[PDB]
Amino acid sequence: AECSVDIQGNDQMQFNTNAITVDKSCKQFTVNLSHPGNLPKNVMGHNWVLSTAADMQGVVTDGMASGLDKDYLKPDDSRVIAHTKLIGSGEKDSVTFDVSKLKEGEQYMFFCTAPGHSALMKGTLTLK
Amino acid sequence: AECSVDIQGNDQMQFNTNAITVDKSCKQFTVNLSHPGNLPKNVMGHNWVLSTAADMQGVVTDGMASGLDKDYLKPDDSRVIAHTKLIGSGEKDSVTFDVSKLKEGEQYMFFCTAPGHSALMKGTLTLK
Ligand SMILES: [Cu+2]
Ligand SMILES: [Cu+2]
Repeated sequence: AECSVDIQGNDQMQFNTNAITVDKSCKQFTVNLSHPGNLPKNVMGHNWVLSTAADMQGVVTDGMASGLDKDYLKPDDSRVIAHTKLIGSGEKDSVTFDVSKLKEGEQYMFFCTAPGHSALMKGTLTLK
Repeated sequence: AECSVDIQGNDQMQFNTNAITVDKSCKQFTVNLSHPGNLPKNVMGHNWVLSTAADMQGVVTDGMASGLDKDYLKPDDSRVIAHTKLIGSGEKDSVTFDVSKLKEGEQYMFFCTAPGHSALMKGTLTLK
């Protein structure tokens, strides 16, 4: 609906969509992170980070060397715009960020940071 | 088959099984690693590593820290009783090993070492 998305993350390492379209009719955009499945955090754990595709891998790498204890995300990451916290199945989590934080025509991509989940748990965030 | 498992590494981190048996009536065993799935090595690579349940941790670990140009295994890993290579989309590779390396009543474990894969990609080797 209006200024929020209902995004999923399953047991298959599948986000529900690779497409997030953020209208300019906004100042705040919310991400409704959900996880159907029956797998715990330490197994099929998901998250949601935002950043320039340029920096993506920076997040990923750093995220990786920071453990589950740091939500597979370096403490205070200047590349991380928005970001949720890791979540297991039947769990939930939201994040809000300022639409003004996203500069016109730049590469925006979303993705889980849990080791080797990056790959196919990715997306493009388009500022409409 | 006899001696013999063909295991399956698909795309959604699911090795076909969770248990492999190695009858005592063998000096040597042989494992068939297929790879159903359109996804490249670097993306969703698979292997087959064998060790006590005791070293697993150390092996998933050191492995991870070693890179796709080292099939996420640590050169000459003494903990590793036998391993295949890391296979891309549809690729194939086998391992053949001396069953006499195995001591009954020990907990043996098989698994992939690709970053956050052993989560789901692990199982049981039973010297029957
Ligand atoms: Cu994930
Ligand atoms: Cu694997």
